[PDB]
Amino acid sequence: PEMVRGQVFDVGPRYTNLSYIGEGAYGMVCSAYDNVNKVRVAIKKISPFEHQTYCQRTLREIKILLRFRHENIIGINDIIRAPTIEQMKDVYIVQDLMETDLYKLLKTQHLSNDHICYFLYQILRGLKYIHSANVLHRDLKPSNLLLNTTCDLKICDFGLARVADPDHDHTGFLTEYVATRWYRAPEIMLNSKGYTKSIDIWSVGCILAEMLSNRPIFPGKHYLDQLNHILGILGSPSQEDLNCIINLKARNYLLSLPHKNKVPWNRLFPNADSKALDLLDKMLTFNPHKRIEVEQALAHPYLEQYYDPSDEPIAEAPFKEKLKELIFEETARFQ
Ligand SMILES: COc1cc([C@@H](CO)NC(=O)[C@@H](C)N2Cc3ccc(-c4nc(NC5CCOCC5)ncc4Cl)cc3C2=O)ccn1
Repeated sequence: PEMVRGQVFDVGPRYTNLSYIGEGAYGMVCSAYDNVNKVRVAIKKISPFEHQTYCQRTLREIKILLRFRHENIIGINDIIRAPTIEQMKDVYIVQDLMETDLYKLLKTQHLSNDHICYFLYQILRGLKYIHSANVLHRDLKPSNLLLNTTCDLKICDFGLARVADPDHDHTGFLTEYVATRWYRAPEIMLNSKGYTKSIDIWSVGCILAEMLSNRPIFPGKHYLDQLNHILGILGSPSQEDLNCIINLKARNYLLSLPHKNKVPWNRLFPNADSKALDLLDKMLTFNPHKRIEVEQALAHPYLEQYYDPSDEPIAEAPFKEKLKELIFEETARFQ
């Protein structure tokens, strides 16, 4: 086989000339020369079968990315998977190679307002399509927003995505979650299972604020410190906001805090475009029924240079040893 850093990367002879890019809980990621398309690609080695939550993420992502086709959503070009079942300890998922992501971008580069308007356009354009397929990303953050050299943007990682279930969204107070903390909407910590499209809109709003200043807007250090941060900017909720929270533990927690006033966006963001902040206001709305939707955000005057509904496509149709077999069965179309 081929090798990277004391690690097998057995991607056949179709992919040669590996360069390590990175690593994490998922596994390891290289660039590799594709000898049939004659372009370097990203390949990531997912070794998920040690625990069932990772096998869920690998099946969810594979199923979604093979069904989705959209310019602002990363796809799957190949899956390299050992030709028999027992020989399958890893899945190698092959995708277009991108230069950077927005996480690394924000840590080193000031963005101009025209780059912020454009990245926001492309995130919502892709989200419009995700939501039109009745799916929720449920983990939008800068590191899941990939970029090539000309600033075209693609959303990645669909392993935490779910089908929307607005009718079964309600739950108790401080009930645990799995979207990333700085981008978790307040209702998650209070009374939401995160099964409505509005959860994504909150995270896009957080990413927008972060592009305006290069700093995370709500930089919590733990689960309940996150809501302190959100209320520190948004203020105490209104009586109407409170009364939509029927759950008494979450209602009485909020009643229990001292009054906090709304920090005006233009003092928090003095160099920001005013249309940008009006949109940010509407994406970081405390009440998720009041929160702006994706088709509405796209039609926001901030994005009027790009807004074209007819060029903003929707989906053709909306949505353990057996996970290990279903991952096997789903990835056979590449042999
Ligand atoms: C976390 O436990 C998991 C997770 C998964 C699965 C499904 O949920 N999740 C992933 O695999 C996520 C976390 N990842 C990791 C990754 C790494 C690189 C690239 C990539 N990177 C680039 N380019 C770089 C950009 C920065 O700057 C250097 C170049 N280009 C193209 C691509 Cl696909 C994409 C991904 C991606 O989607 C499955 C099982 N258990």
